[PDB]
Amino acid sequence: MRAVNWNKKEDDFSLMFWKQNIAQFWTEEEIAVSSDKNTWVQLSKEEQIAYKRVLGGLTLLDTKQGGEGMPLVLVHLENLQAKSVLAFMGAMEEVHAKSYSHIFTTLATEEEIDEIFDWVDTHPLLEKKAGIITSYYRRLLKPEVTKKELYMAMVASVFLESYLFYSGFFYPLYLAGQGKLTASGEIINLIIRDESIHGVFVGILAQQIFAELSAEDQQEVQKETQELLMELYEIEMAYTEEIYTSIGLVEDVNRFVRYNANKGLMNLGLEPKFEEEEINPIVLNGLR
Amino acid sequence: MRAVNWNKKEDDFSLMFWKQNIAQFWTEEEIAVSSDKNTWVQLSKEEQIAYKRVLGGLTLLDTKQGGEGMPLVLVHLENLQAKSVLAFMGAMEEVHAKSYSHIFTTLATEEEIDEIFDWVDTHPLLEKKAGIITSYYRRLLKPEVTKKELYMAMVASVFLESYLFYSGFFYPLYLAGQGKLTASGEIINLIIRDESIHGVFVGILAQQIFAELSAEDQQEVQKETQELLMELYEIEMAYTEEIYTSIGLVEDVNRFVRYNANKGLMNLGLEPKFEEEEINPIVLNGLR
Ligand SMILES: [Mn+2]
Ligand SMILES: [Mn+2]
Ligand SMILES: [Mn+2]
Ligand SMILES: [Mn+2]
Repeated sequence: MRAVNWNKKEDDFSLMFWKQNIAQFWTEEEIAVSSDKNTWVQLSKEEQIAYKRVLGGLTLLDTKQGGEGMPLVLVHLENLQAKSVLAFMGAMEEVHAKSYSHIFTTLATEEEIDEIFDWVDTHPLLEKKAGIITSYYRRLLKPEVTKKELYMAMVASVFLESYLFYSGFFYPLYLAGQGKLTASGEIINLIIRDESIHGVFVGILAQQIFAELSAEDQQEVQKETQELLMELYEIEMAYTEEIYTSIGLVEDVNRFVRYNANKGLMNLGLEPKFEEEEINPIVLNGLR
Repeated sequence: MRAVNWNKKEDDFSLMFWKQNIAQFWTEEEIAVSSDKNTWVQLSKEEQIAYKRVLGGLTLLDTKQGGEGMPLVLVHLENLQAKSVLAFMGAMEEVHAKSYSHIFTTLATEEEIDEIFDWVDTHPLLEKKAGIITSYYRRLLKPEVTKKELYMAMVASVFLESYLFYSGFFYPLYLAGQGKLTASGEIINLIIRDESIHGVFVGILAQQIFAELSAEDQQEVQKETQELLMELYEIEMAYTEEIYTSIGLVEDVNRFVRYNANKGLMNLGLEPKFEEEEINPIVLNGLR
């Protein structure tokens, strides 16, 4: 049985991603968020509700990526160096999820927080979205998987990392780009710095597997990938309508969703599917 | 679908273990090992071979714990806070495995390193030991597992964390207790600090699951646990004879193995099975 041997490279990229994920290591204790209270209380009721709801959705996605997506993809990898990288990435999803609780503790009462997490658990669109992604992961709960199954789990992972988070990341970035909730915005920026490299790395692994598939299997997973992209898009457009209509930001968020969907596709080596548009300028300042 | 909510405790210990595992975070870049070369050359060929072989064995066990044990146990936990802790522990197993490679790079040529990893992969006792442990993990590759199956995977994990490593940890500690390879000894001590809390934590989870089982299932897994302990003990005694006869340390290592087997049992809430003996005094000096 093989032990991981970093003296003999299994690929040309796992070491650099290992080092970069460690270099980016952080935990929530590093960013105090209490100073956000001064701008939090200046938001309207509708703005506060949107913020809490999107954070709840982000927590759900990170919960599933750390507890299902990364573990079940990594257990089926043959490349032990890449497995190492995915194990660290999965731990960082748990760090991310805990950081959202850290933000909640400053912005809400214990009762309000438990109300948000009940809203998340019972939400039909979040349940549908997370069920679509995790179905690909749970297909891997068997000893022998096909490369089509592993590839599509990696596609689902890239779409979560590079695309599904961004209807939620929009609002902390949009507020931070205006000087509102800037400490929470700093945390979200650390999270995005991690998810960006997560999506790139899993997309590399996916492209490697894709190249080993037969032409027939390649055609099949290309179809599944484009169908999954649009299945998720329909759900995302319903979600943005629900979250952002009250605060007048639906079309801005939809533009941002499409921009990031194109990035997810590019991480998989695929052509963009949505017309190119420039990021919202305030969001861009919030990333600055 | 539920998101992890740290504002509502799911148990009375996962937060403290989360905080402790983060507090203990380290990576190999923090300990330069090159200064060990001066004492490395003072060792004999036989001593160097034993050191490289036991490090190879440790690397194999960490490879399997990070790549199979922690992921497959955590995927089947219902407690999302405990799941978070296990994901971080799994990542640290990959840090540990990489740190052994860092030591190898100082102590051996590239050809010598690849020879050690081939010796690991073909070794019959390491194959048998790792196969026994990972068989329990691989039973979890299905959509739903029984509590008996989960419990026995946790037992296997505690036996790996608290017992199987120690026939290997012995020799770095013994040499460090004599002032030899002290930088590598510092690394091994960081690893041990982590494995100690890994074994305690998984042992708590195991005791919880055990208490949930029917009486018939309890009787079954009690017997299987004691059988497993002694199946592994027989293999460990063969392994220590093989590794340590050349350098005259077999009975010392066997005493240390029994001491740590008792610790694994205690981490599972079980009575010790081996006679009490005090830790070898040289090893004890290597631990401080
Ligand atoms: Mn994340
Ligand atoms: Mn991620
Ligand atoms: Mn370890
Ligand atoms: Mn461990």
